[PDB]
Amino acid sequence: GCCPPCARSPNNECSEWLLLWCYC
Repeated sequence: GCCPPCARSPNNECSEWLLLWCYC
């Protein structure tokens, strides 16, 4: 479902792969 707030963390570039975890 909707990934935990990961992309809001500038230190955590997870936003790259996070798109597979969530898009909502």
